[PDB]
Amino acid sequence: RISMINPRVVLDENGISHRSRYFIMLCDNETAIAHAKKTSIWAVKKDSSKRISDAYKKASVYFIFVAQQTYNALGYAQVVSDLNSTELPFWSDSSHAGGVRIKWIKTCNLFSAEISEIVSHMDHGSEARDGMEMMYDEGSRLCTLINYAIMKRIG
Repeated sequence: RISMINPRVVLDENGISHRSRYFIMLCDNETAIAHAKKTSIWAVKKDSSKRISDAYKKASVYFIFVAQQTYNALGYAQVVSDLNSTELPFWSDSSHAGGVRIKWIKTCNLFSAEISEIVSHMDHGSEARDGMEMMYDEGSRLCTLINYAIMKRIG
C-alpha cells in the first residue's frame, strides 16, 4: 500500500503513514487560537486523547488548525510533548484530557476552497470531526495547500 501522491510513503490499512500522522483541530474560539499561537500549547479532548497520545509515542504527529465556522486555515504545528493533565491552557474545559506542547510550522488566517473541500469530506465523505486523524494524503495535501496559500498571499 503506497500513498497516491508520494510513491515513497508506505501506508497502513487505514491509509495512514507509519512515520507522519495528522490530526485536525477545529477551533471556534479566537482567544484559544491566539493564545496557542503565542504560547505553543494546545488542549487535547478526552475523546481523541488516547489515539493522539499513542501516535505521539510511535511517530511524528502534526495538528492542522482550521476554523470551525468557515474552514479557514489557521496553520499547522508538530506536537512536541505528550499529554499532561497539569499543563492545561486557561481556556480548556471539562472535555479536555490535558495539554500538549506544539512547535508551529505555519500560522495564518486565510481561506482556501481546496482546503475547505478536504475538511468537508474528511470523515469518509462527511464534515471533519474535531480531533480526528486524517489520511496521509489529506495531511500532506493540507500542509502543501497552507504553504502555497501563505506563499501566494505574500505577493
